[PDB]
Amino acid sequence: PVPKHIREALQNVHEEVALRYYGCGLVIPEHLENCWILDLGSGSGRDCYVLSQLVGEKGHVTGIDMTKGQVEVAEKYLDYHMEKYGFQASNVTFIHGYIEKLGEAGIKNESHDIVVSNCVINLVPDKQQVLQEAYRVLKHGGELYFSDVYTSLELPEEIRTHKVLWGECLGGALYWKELAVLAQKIGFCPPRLVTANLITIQNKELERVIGDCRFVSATFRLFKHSKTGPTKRCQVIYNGGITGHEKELMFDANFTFKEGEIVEVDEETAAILKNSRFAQDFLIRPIDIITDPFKLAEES
Amino acid sequence: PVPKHIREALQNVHEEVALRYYGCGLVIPEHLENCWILDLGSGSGRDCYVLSQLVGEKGHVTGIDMTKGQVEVAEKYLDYHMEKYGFQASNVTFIHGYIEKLGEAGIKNESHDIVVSNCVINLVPDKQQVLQEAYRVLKHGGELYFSDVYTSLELPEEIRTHKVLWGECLGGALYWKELAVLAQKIGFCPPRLVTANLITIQNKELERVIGDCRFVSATFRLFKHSKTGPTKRCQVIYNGGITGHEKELMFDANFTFKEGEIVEVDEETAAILKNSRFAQDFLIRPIDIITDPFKLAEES
Amino acid sequence: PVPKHIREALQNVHEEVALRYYGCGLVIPEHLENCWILDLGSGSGRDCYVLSQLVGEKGHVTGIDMTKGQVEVAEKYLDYHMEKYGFQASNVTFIHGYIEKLGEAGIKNESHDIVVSNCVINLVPDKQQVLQEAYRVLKHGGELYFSDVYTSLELPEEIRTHKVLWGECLGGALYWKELAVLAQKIGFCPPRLVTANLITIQNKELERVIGDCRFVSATFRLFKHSKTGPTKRCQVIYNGGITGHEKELMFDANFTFKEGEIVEVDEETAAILKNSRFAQDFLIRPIDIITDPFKLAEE
Amino acid sequence: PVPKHIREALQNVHEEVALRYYGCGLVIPEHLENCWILDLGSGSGRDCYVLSQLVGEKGHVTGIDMTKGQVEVAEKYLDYHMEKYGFQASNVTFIHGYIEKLGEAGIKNESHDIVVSNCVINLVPDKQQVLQEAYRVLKHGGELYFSDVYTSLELPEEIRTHKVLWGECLGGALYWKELAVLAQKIGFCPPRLVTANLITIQNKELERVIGDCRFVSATFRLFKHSKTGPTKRCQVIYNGGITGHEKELMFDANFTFKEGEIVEVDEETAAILKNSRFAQDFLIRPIDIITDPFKLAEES
Repeated sequence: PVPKHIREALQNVHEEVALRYYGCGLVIPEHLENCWILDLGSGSGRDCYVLSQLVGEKGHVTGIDMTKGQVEVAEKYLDYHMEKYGFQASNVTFIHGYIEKLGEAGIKNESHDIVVSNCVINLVPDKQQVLQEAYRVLKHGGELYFSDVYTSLELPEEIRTHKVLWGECLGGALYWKELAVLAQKIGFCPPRLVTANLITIQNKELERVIGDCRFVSATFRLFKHSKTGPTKRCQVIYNGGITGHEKELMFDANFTFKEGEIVEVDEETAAILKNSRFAQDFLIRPIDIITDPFKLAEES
Repeated sequence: PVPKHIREALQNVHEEVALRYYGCGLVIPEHLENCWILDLGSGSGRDCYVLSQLVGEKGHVTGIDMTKGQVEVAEKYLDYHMEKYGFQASNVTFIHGYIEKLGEAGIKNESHDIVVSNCVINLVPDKQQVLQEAYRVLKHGGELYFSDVYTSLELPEEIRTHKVLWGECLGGALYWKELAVLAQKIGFCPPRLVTANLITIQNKELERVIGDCRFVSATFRLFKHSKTGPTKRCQVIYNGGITGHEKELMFDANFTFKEGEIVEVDEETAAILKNSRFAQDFLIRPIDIITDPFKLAEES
Repeated sequence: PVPKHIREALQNVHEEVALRYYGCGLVIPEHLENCWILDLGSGSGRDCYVLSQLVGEKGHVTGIDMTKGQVEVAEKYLDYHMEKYGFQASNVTFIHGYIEKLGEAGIKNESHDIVVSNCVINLVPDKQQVLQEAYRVLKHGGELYFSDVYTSLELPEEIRTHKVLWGECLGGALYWKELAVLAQKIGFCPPRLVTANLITIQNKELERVIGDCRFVSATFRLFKHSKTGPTKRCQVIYNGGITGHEKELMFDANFTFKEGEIVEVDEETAAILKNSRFAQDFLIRPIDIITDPFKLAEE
Repeated sequence: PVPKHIREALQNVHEEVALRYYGCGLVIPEHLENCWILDLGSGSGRDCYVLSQLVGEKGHVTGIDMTKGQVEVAEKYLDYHMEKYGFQASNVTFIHGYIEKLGEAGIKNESHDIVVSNCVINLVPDKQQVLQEAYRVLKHGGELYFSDVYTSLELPEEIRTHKVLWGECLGGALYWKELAVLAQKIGFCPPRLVTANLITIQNKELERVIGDCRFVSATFRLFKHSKTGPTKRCQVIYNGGITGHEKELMFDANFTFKEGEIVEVDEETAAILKNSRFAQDFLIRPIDIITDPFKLAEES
């Protein structure tokens, strides 16, 4: 259920901007205030104008789109939305750039707390290069938070190069076990699976070509942090004050943290909570795991 | 049949320049006025001096040649042709540079509406790198428009490295199915096959080495554009005012658009016509496909 | 046995700094005075503040850490340690940078006599790129001097990508024969094996996954130098005045050089001693080899 | 037989410089006057001080060495040799740099007529990268002129990585058929084999490891030029005035050009003679080939 403050931030984008929106919906994590957020694939501007309010004036939203005309349209509405939001200065910059070349875009290393994306981004050929660029621009303790399509089996290249597959936007889908490998080699913590929904294939020829392989739309959090010291298992208590998730914080599909409850967490979950922006939101004292997005999706 | 205005632009290059022309003939698309056109392999200057007239003074022609002496000769004749054409300032720039390194040449991203080439360019070892540079320098809705040699079968490397093959300028030829793969991975729309002529092999040793493989000279349009929104199937009417193609526009080997006729077109053809410079030339309302250049050439 | 001057340099780092130390211990070569030393993975600052004293004010220590907060903490204590050491100006610089990109860090080519590392560095995926950057920043005759984990057999990628393996910090371990290959292709002399200790595997799933493969922690010196001329076999005499190794210099596991003794050495060892900073420490006149770290550790 | 002017240029290097020479001997092409010559692996300076005289003051010698101390020694003697040679200013520059990174060395594209090397250069792991840098810094019509070790058979990787092989400086040797492949892909004309001498192996273990494979030391000219137009087969007459090769010019092992004789040459040889600096030395009118260095060496 879309928390109210997000619903209302949506209602407050200029209707022209919202009219021009191509996408799958906001894929957006929790606790956004004061953050620097990079929006991969900013399009005509809607998500960034949502985030502008959600991070407030101490925060910043950078949007990057490969289409100069989109960037021009988005920038048309900067002053409108900065006025409507009562902001003395703009907290949103739009860049024309290619997402696998964030450096050429001008985005510095460790400059953003969070990276989110429009689902058009799942239609690169090269996912690894995107993850490397996201990792480079992410601050310590920041997260890549994003939805994409994965496959149940490792498809042969000849099937991934197939015109039918690319016709259904299932081009570039990773075998799901591949995501963790990429994170391991790039420097991310293991992917936190949050949610997963099976994709039904209406296409008859595609039904033939893929075989027993299935497809899933799934959301993962990828955290960037460093091991400054030994970590023990820890207990955490959610203090209950993240906007729109006061009562409980569904962090991933293994951990829902209900306000005030004492939860024991593994070394990595604890490192993530300690090193991220969530640390302000938990009391952390020292002293059945789903990963497979198809089992997750099957169990609804 | 060479449209008159092209014939006459040819007649108007300084006879010295035209004398020094090594090539296969003008491979040149329609509707050139006001465009920025990059000529890969400008040689001594003829094609660029043709294009200078065809785009007019609001337009620009950049030529790039790997041979400094060619560039010097071409530039010798800038003022001659700018006078003859009645242009206030020059609309052509000549660059000494290698075509797989257009960045080092100084050509910016999204700076040219069209990229064409001299057939010497089909004699790179690395076609993909050339296509990546053409994609990068091309504006949104622009086209790479070019002729090259393709093969009917995937030749082994031991045959593509053969000195006989390279002796007939058939070195670097792609297996024709490869072109679409490269476009898919680089960011181009699917190649529009325009025309195709089988190459006869007079060489007896080559007859031996290639076997049942055949070779074709074929022209493709590769468009660069982005998916800002859903596209439906559309109808288009050609308004009939492209210089030299008033009565009808042969866009590719699947679509000839006769003036005033209502043609239903697929989602991609419509995206190309909507996003390119051809949009000015069509009324577009929302409402048997040859790809194989050897089938195309056989049917003449 | 830790030479006294190192022990005392350790005792003289601010207790806060030393408190924050994650690592395997100082892996540090001999004859450090006046040198420029790069510390890969400087952490919160301890090793660099040790080296600051060991190289003295004519020398320099650069530390590089991928974690900006570590760099900030380390730099908090620059003035404390420069005062305590009686140094007119600082001889340590701390950089926030990633070790496989020393160029972007700002470290010039041939700017450092020695490169050492924290064992967290053995947890890169890409060892070769690290070695290329160490070769580039190293002066002629300088050394990469470092400890890491190697394997007795070439593990498949199936197994190196395994979450158990990476869980024990044995991710990224090279098959030991690979080290010399990398040095050959990068420009290093052959690795000098110094010491080696077998790693015991307490993990029961890992016991199953690796099979008959074993793991070793081993220290190698990799020297960078160029062949300006023919080299003969040579004799060398250690003059006996390297701080903390007066009596004898254990150079590697094939050569311990006792003060005053005349030792015949091969062309390669002689080139290294001639072209390095050890040349000041030997008289060099022109006239059974262990390489395998598992044989070394077994003995 | 070493032409006198080379012998005398050697005698005129400061004996200190000549004392410090590690190498295989001058590998140096003909007609050097006024040229820009890059010396890969300049060492302590001897070859460059030879070339300084051979090109004269209108020419230039750049030497590049990976060892800063060598560069310092070489530069110690600049003024000595510039005085002795009666030159108004220095015509040699010494650079500390790595030969596979001539760009970082500061050597511009198309800046040198000729590239020669010290045989230590044959001890890179990466020959192709060296050839790419030599192609890039070479002017149109210039030549890479160099001696190296090649093998009669394609050795497996495990044997090329062998510490015995690398112990005899036979590390990095190419299979001889590989040289032409690299030239084809880089942009060089086919290698001109000039001379070849078999290497005898007096190592017992190496005798075991390589098997039936043999090794040869061989000299090739690699020319860089572009195809500005059709080339016919041609006749050439050597005008007989190249210093030290007045009576005849042994160009390669297929062509010795005796003064005044009329020789018919193939399209490629003619392009090379037309586009190089040798053109001044021939009258060129438009009107049994050894390649295998082991057959060449066997026939002495």
